Amino acid sequence: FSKFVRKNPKSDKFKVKRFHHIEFWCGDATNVARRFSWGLGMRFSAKSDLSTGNMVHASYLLTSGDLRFLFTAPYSPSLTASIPSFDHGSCRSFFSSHGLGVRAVAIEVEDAESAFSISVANGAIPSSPPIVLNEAVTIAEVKLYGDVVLRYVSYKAFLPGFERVEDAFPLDYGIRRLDHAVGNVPELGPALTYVAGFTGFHQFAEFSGLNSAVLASNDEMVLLPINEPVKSQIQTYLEHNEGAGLQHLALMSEDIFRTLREMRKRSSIGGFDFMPSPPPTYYQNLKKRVGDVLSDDQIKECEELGILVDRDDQGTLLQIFTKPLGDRPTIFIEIIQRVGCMMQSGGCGGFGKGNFSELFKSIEEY
Amino acid sequence: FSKFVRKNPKSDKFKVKRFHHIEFWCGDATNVARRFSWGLGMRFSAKSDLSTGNMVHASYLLTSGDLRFLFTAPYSPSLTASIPSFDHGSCRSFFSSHGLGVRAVAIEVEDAESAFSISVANGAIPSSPPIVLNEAVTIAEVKLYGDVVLRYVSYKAFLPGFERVDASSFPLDYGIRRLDHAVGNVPELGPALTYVAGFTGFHQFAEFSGLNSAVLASNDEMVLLPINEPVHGKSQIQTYLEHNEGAGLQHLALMSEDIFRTLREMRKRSSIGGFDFMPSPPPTYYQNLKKRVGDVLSDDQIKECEELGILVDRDDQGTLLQIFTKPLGDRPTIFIEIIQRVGCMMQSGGCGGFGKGNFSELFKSIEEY
Ligand SMILES: CS(=O)(=O)c1ccc(C(O)=C2C(=O)CCCC2=O)c([N+](=O)[O-])c1
Ligand SMILES: CS(=O)(=O)c1ccc(C(O)=C2C(=O)CCCC2=O)c([N+](=O)[O-])c1
Ligand SMILES: [Co+2]
Ligand SMILES: [Co+2]
Repeated sequence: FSKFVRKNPKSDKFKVKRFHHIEFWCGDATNVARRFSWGLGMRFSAKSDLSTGNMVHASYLLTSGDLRFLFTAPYSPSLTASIPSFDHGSCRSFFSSHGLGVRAVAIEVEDAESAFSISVANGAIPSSPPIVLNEAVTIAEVKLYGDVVLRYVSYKAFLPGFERVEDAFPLDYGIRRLDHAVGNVPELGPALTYVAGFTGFHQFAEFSGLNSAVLASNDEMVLLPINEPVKSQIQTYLEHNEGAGLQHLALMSEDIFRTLREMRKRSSIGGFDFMPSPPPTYYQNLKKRVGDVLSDDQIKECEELGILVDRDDQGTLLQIFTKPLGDRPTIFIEIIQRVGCMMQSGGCGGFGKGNFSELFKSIEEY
Repeated sequence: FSKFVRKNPKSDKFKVKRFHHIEFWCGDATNVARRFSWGLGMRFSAKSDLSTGNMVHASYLLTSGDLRFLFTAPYSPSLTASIPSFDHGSCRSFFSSHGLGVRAVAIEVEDAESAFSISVANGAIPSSPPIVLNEAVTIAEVKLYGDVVLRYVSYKAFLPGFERVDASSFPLDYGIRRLDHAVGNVPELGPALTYVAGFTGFHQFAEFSGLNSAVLASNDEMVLLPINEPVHGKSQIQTYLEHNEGAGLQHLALMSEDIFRTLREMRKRSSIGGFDFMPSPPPTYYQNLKKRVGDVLSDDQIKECEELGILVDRDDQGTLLQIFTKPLGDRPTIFIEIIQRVGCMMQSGGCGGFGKGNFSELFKSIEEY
């Protein structure tokens, strides 16, 4: 009776691959990284600070699976830098106006020199030219939205100037990669026009107080949703963050029950807090909608963990959200596990849009 | 046939009680407060942030016994505040230029209204005049060294504005009970002691590498404030001074009712968010312990020091267990000291000293072969 048809022109203007890393910018990178390390279960595995010769910034790298979080903070200008786009004047201005937040959204491409030239010839505002690192890595950044940039990394074979680390049954709760990354802007329209203009990402098709549109690369493994405000928590983000900027990171986990039992045990001891949980009638209503996909016990396991379930035409998406990460109510994190389109299709299950109404309906029915 | 003689003129110019709290100025206090809380074993007790109506700064207060560690970072000017000494321009420049560190070292007093008037009269530079909060508490701040301020907290009989924190069954506790002392790094010791002692009346508490130290003390000798200058000809005092961009607080000793229970808990967490300690002394260091502190510790308590990297020193009055963490933030500046003092029971302040005999004991032990 029902059918949902999707288009994919594959209009990528240059060839991209995968999410590479995210770069948090902060004031003291050691504590943000040691916090996030115990909350998310990410192994400290590369660094570039004083003990490595870097007298410009302290950059630490947390890895879990392929997911790579880089934490960067400036030292005193009175004092070698491995990241060629770093600057005290821009980093101090970033953190003053926005607080703890994502500075770069980084994606592996075939060639960063071309990826940047084609971008800038297609409307992209440049933020950092192509710089070859030790004849091994190329790095370039164009403005994405607000003071967030889209960062192109390319190889010929973490980064030059980084040392390795391995010592900590090390930290691993099941997080395996970055699924999608989300910004908020004032006016979605011009933002979609800009971004899709210089990348050729096609709009992804989905099944209160925001309007959402999702860009995807040719393989739809580089997903970028964007939200505009229609009270509206999108509007609250823009005020506290002082402009456009990134809203959440969704982390793909190989077992969302493993990940969640770990991250809820640590909420009150340095880890991360979560949204208050749906009413029990939300989970009583699961069997009627996804009981062909989740066994009763896994349904039990979602109620026991506050885990949201939605599905669209292809598969089913399990998701739960944290509270804000630092001071301001701005950046939160989303933990997701996608089930269904096994080949795994990018975006299997969508992004959770269905849960707004399905959560309202569960509230009303006791 | 030796005796160490201590004088105590008890020259306090006002009446001071104990250490009250330490305030770290941050950029994002949530991750620092949470890092410290898991790392030291201190409970979340109060807040003053957006959730409670404060829209100028976020402050999260961690306690553990009597130790009170307050964490404050500024919001955006575009947005209620419970600490009348705060400033966005002051907190930005404090964090741009010194990194994460101590802003204020706060002491309880009979009257902060009078502690300030006397201090300013004897040289001390005023930083925040006395301000009564909800007609219940009074707060004032005079410049200590660099951008540290000495802060006076007097009661009529955590603070006004703070919402008390929620429960998690048996919250964190590794044994830390109070702030023993709060050490400073100055370029010149002389002008340091003259200025501080000139306005506090605190007296030189006598002691039994590349630095010179003098310990300043109130009439009960329970508020302790050692001060350090560098000796040139390398010096960690001088290395502090460059990364900190001037004078500032160098370390906090955290008294613990069982240093082993604290170092067992803390060392378990070093690589899962916690704190890291300096490399442990050679094993000859501890073979030497029997003959200098065997009359105070057992054979099993000298083993527990080795299995833990703990250092032992003693005075004419008592013995001093101590261990040191690596620098708590990005910059190589402020660190934390975990100590527990044995003896001087009536417990006195400055039982066992401050560890100054451990420079040569460590160096002596290092000559293994
Ligand atoms: C109302 S809810 O089910 O809790 C809920 C459900 C889904 C999301 C989701 O992350 C967002 C997507 O990434 C991109 C499109 C908009 C959107 O909604 C959120 N959200 O993070 O705002 C909340
Ligand atoms: C030789 S040692 O064991 O490393 C060692 C032993 C004692 C201390 C001690 O806490 C300090 C005192 O409180 C004040 C005097 C200066 C000083 O040295 C430290 N320290 O400055 O970290 C190191
Ligand atoms: Co999402
Ligand atoms: Co000390």
